[PDB]
Amino acid sequence: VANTRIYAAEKLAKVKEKADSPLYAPAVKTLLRDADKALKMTPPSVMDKTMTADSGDKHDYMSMGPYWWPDPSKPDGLPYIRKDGQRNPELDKLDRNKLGDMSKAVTTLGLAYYFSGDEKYAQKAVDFLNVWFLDAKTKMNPHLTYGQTIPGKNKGMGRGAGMIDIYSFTEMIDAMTLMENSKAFTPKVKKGMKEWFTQLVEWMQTSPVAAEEQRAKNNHGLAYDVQLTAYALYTGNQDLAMKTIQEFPEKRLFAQIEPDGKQPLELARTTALGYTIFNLGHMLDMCSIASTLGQDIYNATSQDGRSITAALKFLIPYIGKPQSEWPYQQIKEWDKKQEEACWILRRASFFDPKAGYEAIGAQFRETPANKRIHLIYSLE
Ligand code: NA
Repeated sequence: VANTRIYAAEKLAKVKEKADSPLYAPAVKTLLRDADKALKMTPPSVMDKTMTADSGDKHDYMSMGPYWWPDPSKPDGLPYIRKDGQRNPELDKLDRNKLGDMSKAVTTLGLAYYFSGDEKYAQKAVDFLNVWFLDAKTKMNPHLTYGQTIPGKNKGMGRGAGMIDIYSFTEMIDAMTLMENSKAFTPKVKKGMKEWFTQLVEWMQTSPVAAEEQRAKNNHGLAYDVQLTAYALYTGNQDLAMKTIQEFPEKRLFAQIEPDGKQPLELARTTALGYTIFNLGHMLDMCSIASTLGQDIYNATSQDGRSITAALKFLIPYIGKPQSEWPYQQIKEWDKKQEEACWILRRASFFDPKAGYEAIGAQFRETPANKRIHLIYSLE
């Protein structure tokens, strides 16, 4: 059983034993196909962008606030203006999509190595990690001072919101763990990766840009805690992880969930169903991490009934009901988010099996048998 924090380690180990069973074989085959596609990809880096942040160092990560667009009423489009839920394709010019491609590839490859034992996949993953994190010529500095810059705003600086850009590192770390016994993922590679994340954690605890994210009242602030906890554990700082976990119900859950389960700061968005689910999934990621340390975040309940269960119970009636009945905005991705909701229910069922959540999810889910999520959130 591997030391995973986001992924349920014992379940995953059983799915691996049963990789060739009829239940898992289609998904394993698709996973190895995805890994074969990743073998073809040239590892990107923060050096690929044409622009450089206002530090003048190309090795600094730079991205753009995704919902910020040129203002047609202004001569040069500046300053940009916000269109909540509408992603400006200009963001592709900077580092965000390269980081995404890298993180997804390493995750795919590490999972492929875990399930198959084929060393080629771990060797490619280590190539991505060298290029992105460790090689002097191409590496990303371990900070997000210039995360989610916005043209014409914030005096060229990034902002706390940029922290969300790296949220997938929570999962990537589990994929690295899963590859540690590969030949390619050496003690030197491991040390380099732990040193990078140690520096990132130092920056997260000191920087004023990171502090902006820590103070955030919505999904950003909840996600900050999850990332801090996961990176603390990866770097051996169990005490910081424990502290962040113990403070999480009062700081995040009871602040952001109303007694009827509503998450008002998410429901006010143009993608209110999407953000309700985004935050619930991050809550469940914290529950998963916390469970590995014997901390029961899932059942944490305030005196007035705020809890993850309340938040789930708000959502459930809308699953399988048409958009007409959802009294908030959801400007895109309705069917996609309905499907995601069904997998929220699978994940919740791990913590509260008697609630009948999987039966509800199974009633409305149309997820093909070969999708990776069947492997990661199995019923083992
Ligand atoms: Na190794």
